[PDB]
Amino acid sequence: GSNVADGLAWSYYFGYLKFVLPELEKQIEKTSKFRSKEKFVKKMFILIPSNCFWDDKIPGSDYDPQNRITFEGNTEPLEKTRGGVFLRHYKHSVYEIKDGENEPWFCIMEYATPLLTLYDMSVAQPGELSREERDAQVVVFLRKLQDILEGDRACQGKYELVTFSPDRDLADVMLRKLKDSELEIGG
Amino acid sequence: GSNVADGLAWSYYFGYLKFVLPELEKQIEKTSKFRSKEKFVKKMFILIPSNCFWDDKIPGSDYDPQNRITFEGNTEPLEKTRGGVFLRHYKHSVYEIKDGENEPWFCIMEYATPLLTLYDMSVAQPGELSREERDAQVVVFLRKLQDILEGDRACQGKYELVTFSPDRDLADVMLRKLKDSELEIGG
Ligand SMILES: Nc1nc2c(ncn2[C@@H]2O[C@@H]3COP(=O)(O)O[C@H]4[C@@H](O)[C@H](n5cnc6c(N)ncnc65)O[C@@H]4COP(=O)(O)O[C@H]3[C@H]2O)c(=O)[nH]1
Repeated sequence: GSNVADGLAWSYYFGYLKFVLPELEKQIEKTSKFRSKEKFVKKMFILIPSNCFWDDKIPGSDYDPQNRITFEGNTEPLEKTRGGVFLRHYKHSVYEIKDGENEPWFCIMEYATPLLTLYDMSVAQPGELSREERDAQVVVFLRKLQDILEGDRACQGKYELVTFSPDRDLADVMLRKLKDSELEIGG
Repeated sequence: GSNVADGLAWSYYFGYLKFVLPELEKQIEKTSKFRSKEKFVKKMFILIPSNCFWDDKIPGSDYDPQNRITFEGNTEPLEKTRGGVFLRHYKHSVYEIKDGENEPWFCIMEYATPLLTLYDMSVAQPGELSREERDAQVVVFLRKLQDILEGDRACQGKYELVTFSPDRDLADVMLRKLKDSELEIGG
């Protein structure tokens, strides 16, 4: 078949999210600065740009036109062993998002790395994956990943999928989502 | 769909094989011992056990009942940047395979790591992937990976796919494949 996104969503889960999402809050809390910080939503915000593409660095990128996103630091790495072929250490980037004159938020943001395969495929093998087929596979990927994560009780409340057009301001998008998150002061 | 193997094969290529296979021989040649060694076939032997499962360490495992396989060392790591979400260093394991009283072979062997996802899926989500459906997906994975690698001229002659039942002796299998490889003395 040509439905690559199904396999991409399942391996993204079993090769990564299944074991980092339940532990993310605990990993974050290993750092005193992160324990001390309020307005630090502890969910992984998984970024899904509709064009499967991004600038390697989020702060100041085309998705951050107002330069309101700042890299703060990394979480304490988690150790995980599977198959012994190659070793795996997992860590995440914490960002600060300005909220006007108020206290800025901290959050975890990461592009959905399987989108790289959709992008690479559309550029190197256009006969296998047209631009339009890639657009559709992003949606398949999104809906399958949703089904997978919603079926795992250990992942509940630990992530948020963020879909956006490359024309949108990620700082504005994230700010709205952070304000809408369940986390309250002292939570 | 439920055809996860297609996506597994494509991301295995774009996320890994596409850039390690063309460079493998050159990476190997960075180590004097490996330059000096004869009977060192430079292809990556990609191991595809039909049950999608393996002991983390190949030497002395259930696939090596005669203990003829020995870990020799790792290749010099390759640097590759993609997406900036997480950093990537790639290296491979070199093994010695005994050939009776003759000079033993050196080779590169690696289990096909996407099989871990097929296995994990069959165990954690049997309703999604039955044992019998998993068996079939291994074959789909194999044939799709074959199509992908054979379509890339830069990968030609750089790999060999090795399929086998868990009852077979991997040392015996590898020995025949090494002898059948194109490499000649001084090559
Ligand atoms: N033997 C070997 N196999 C590798 C290596 N790197 C990747 N692979 C294999 O290709 C598959 C796709 O790699 P990807 O990096 O493009 O997608 C990755 C990546 O999109 C995501 N992921 C894994 N670790 C991540 C991380 N630390 N950060 C962000 N995303 C991550 O999970 C996906 C699937 O991981 P995986 O281990 O199950 O499958 C790999 C794996 O089977 C490697 O270095 N050695």
